[PDB]
Amino acid sequence: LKRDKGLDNTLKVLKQGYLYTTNQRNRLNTSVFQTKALGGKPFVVVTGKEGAEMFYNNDVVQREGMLPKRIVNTLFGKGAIQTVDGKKHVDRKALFMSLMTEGNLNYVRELTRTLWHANTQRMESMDEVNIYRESIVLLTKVGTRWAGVQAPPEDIERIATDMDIMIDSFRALGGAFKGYKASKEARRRVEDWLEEQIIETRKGNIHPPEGTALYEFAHWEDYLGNPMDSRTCAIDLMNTFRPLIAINRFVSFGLHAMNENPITREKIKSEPDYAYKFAQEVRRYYPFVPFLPGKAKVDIDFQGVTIPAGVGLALDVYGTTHDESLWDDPNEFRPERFETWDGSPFDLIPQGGGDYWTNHRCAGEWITVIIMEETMKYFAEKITYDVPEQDLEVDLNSIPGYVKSGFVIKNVREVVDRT
Ligand code: HEM
Ligand SMILES: CC/C=C/C/C=C/C/C=C/C/C=C/C/C=C/CCCC(=O)O
Repeated sequence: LKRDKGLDNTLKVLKQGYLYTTNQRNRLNTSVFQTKALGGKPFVVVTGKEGAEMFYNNDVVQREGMLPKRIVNTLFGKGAIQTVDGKKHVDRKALFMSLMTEGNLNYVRELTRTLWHANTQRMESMDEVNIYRESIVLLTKVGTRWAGVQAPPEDIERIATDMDIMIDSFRALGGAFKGYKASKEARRRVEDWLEEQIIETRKGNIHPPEGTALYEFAHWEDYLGNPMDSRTCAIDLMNTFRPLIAINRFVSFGLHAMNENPITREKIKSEPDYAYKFAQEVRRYYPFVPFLPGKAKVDIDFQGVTIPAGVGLALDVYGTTHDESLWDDPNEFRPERFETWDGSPFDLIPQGGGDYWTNHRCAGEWITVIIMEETMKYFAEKITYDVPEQDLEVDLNSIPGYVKSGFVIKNVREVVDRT
């Protein structure tokens, strides 16, 4: 088992970012390697379809307790679905999956569409529009409503900012950092607000619609016959829409892709099924999740080495989505590649891999793709706009992935045939 040197390589991982793991595989000439991080903890980095298949074998890999605690404290919440494994996890995961009906998915589609259409005037009136910011505010509107949570309009900008702080809080991979305290306080504010809504729902003082997250989470009973305690219930209720709001990252990246590859715009407009392919390709190509932590429960034989019991595991998300053998030209943006993708659970893993129901794989992938379809269709078809000189760099050596400027547009004008 080959190794990246030192006693602790955390600073080096942060310096190389999304390119760390691939830099190490190239220079060490291997598909699998160990490194130490987060204070001398050994992690074996696995990649590709075989890496993802093993990482999602529950007989042999633990996820519980493996997330850095500071990231639990800011991004997910204590006792969240991401923190639990086994029967308890499967049971609670089914509640999340139960929201993803045909009707509820068709509703998030309609909400996204209506709100972009309703936002056109505002964007015309602005001197410039930072798409990262504008989209995070619009998606807070979409997400709170889809989840059955009432958010007064005066509070939407605050809530969006709080979510943004939480979403960004994996940047130090669990280390201390300047905004850590502010990040916890943002989370507290959002948990308190949601707990109040769960309490008032259970008390019968408010009446969210049946099939909404707030309704279904407030009333659900676990497999032993118990509802969640109200704080846990608020924490997991946030997990139904904070990551929806995080789609703003992908909205910024999608406008970037359309600007860099103007042929895509035309095809999103003219071509059936293309908005779907474009959305998939934003998720594959652009950086968001670098890797995911786990632990070997037992010795594991893998690609010619033995991973000892008790050692950490890191599934390389960026590496897999950018694997030369899986995608032919992994560093080119080419939506047509999805004409031949066979739907594997183990290659297109930007929001995880494996099985939705028994693994920690994202419950929100359909929603992500639907929002990205409708949002890219809007920007491609419904408005024209200019793109000013600005800093469009996406620095692959810096976690998290952002367009430096946020992606700014100007001179927004609705497309209307008035003849
Ligand atoms: C915006 C981009 C999104 C990204 C990058 C993202 C990424 C991910 C990742 C990496 C995981 C963990 C996979 C694992 O641990 O094996 C995950 C889990 C999760 N995602 Fe997402 N996701 C996004 C959007 C959404 C949306 C829109 C929702 C809900 C509407 C959602 C709900 C969740 C839930 C509930 C889990 C936990 C499932 C579990 O622990 O079993 N995600 N997501
Ligand atoms: C080379 C490695 C050492 C690995 C160390 C382990 C680091 C843990 C990294 C966890 C990063 C998880 C980021 C996931 C972000 C989910 C999308 C955001 C949506 C949401 O708000 O939940």
